[PDB]
Amino acid sequence: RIDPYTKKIEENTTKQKDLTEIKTKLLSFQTAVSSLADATVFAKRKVVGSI
Repeated sequence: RIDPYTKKIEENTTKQKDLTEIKTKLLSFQTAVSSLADATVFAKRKVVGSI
């Protein structure tokens, strides 16, 4: 009577674990992209010449 309930519970839990993992990965990637999307960050200047 109650085995299918357990099985579906385990299925959903596994699905949720996997979704959480891929969510963390997607968030890290979005962090990277949002950090390095503004090209204006490359305002650095370097001093060279005949020194």
